[PDB]
Amino acid sequence: GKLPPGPTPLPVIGNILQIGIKDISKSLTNLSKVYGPVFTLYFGLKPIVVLHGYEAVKEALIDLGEEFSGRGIFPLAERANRGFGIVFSNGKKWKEIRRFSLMTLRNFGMGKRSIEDRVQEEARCLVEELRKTKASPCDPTFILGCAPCNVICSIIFHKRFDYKDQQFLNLMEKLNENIKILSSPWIQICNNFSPIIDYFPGTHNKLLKNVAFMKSYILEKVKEHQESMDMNNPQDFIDCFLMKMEKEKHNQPSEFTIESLENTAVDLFGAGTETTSTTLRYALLLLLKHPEVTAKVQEEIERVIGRNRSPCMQDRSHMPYTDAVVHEVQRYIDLLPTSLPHAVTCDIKFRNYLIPKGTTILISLTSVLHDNKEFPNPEMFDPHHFLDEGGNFKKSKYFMPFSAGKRICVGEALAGMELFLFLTSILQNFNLKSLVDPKNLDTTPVVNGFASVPPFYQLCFIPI
Ligand code: HEM
Ligand SMILES: CCOC(=O)NC(=O)c1ccsc1NC(=O)c1nc2cnccc2s1
Repeated sequence: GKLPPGPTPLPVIGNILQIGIKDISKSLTNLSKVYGPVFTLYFGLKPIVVLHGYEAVKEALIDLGEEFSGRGIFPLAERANRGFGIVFSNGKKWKEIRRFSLMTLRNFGMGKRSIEDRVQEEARCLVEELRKTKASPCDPTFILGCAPCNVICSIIFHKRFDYKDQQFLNLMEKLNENIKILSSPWIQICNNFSPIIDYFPGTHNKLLKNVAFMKSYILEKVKEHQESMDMNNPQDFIDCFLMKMEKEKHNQPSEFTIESLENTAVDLFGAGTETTSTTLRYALLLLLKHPEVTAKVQEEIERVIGRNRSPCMQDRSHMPYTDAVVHEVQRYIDLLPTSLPHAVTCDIKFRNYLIPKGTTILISLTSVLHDNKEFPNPEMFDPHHFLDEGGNFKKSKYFMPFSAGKRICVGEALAGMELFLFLTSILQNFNLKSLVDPKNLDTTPVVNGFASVPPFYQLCFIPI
């Protein structure tokens, strides 16, 4: 090797990296091999305490659940006055709003129409829309995004929309824009480790504008609801919230305000749309990649549900294989590898450490969902991670895709309904045909700053 002469070396070419959440999570696991299950990362003078492995996560989020139930401060969210909902609130405000929302989402105050009724209706509309693709190759991203968005619409203001309604398209457009901004990959430039969009000029303003747009649209619905508010006839989240505001009068200052109603409603759209959509889209990809799994799901659907009626949640206890498949989708894909960041609510002694009030806590959900003792070969998609040796469904304490403790996803039950009812309804009515031969079908996730996101794929929905 004797290359021609030339100038003194220039900067490095083609080695600037877009860091996704799955790469962050891999580094966290690597660091746990050096420092153990509880360690601190410093970003300048800001410490972040990482919890890695089931025993650390359980001891903190569950055994000390109150102390680890804080959210912390996010500056851009504070500019949008977002701390007045569920996701970003803390202390007394969070406790009452999350409790109120939980019970509303378990059919208290929501009228006769159950949450399951609303999901079932959306499931039938979802199947109709898949029919309209006429078995031609289809990128399912849009249709699978509409259905969970429509479920939240029906819960919050008792309205679902045709997938071509402009009002509905406008709302999803802003939600998709915000999700794209907020979940962009990371990058290190000089002594800075930052989201990429922090460099992109219009991003922070577009996020604030879209959030203002969404709150303003919800406010328009709230005013309509105020015209007929009826303590004896609430029928959606807005009605329930307004009834609570009525009962909390004279007890000022209430946590329940129009400002709190708008941020809670925005929270539910942002937390409940793209998580479910992305899990569904990933589910269909895994079902294309694993045709023998799909055949057994469809066999189980035929013998428990048949083809004459819609799936319902009572069917799931009789469909252990399908239940294992849905669980395994969520465990395998590891949708939110580091959940959402917590903070401790007070000074707390934790093992040999003293964690001051307000310290950021980062939870490795990957380290639990992919525990190689609880789930041997955890890198592999295998419904038998949730079946015992007799083929019965096997619940795991390591099933934490909604996190754990006091901040566990408030939509856990609703998301489980949407996953089970939508996937069984699709597979009750359609065979899935991949253009690619399954053996050559790529399932490697794409880089994303917050979530595990599946690659692009198309498929045919072939009616039965
Ligand atoms: C496959 C679907 C879903 C997954 C995997 C999921 C997962 C999660 C996770 C990991 C968190 C963070 C928990 C923590 O901070 O430790 C969370 C929070 C949250 N989720 Fe979900 N979620 C899903 C769907 C939904 C749906 C349908 C709703 C509708 C209500 C929802 C509402 C929320 C809310 C409001 C929070 C904030 C809770 C709080 O800060 O107290 N999610 N979710
Ligand atoms: C977690 C980091 O968030 C941030 O750093 N957000 C911001 O900086 C920000 C600024 C304006 S709006 C907004 N975030 C949201 O509205 C979210 N809603 C939900 C609902 N479920 C899950 C996640 C979100 S983030």
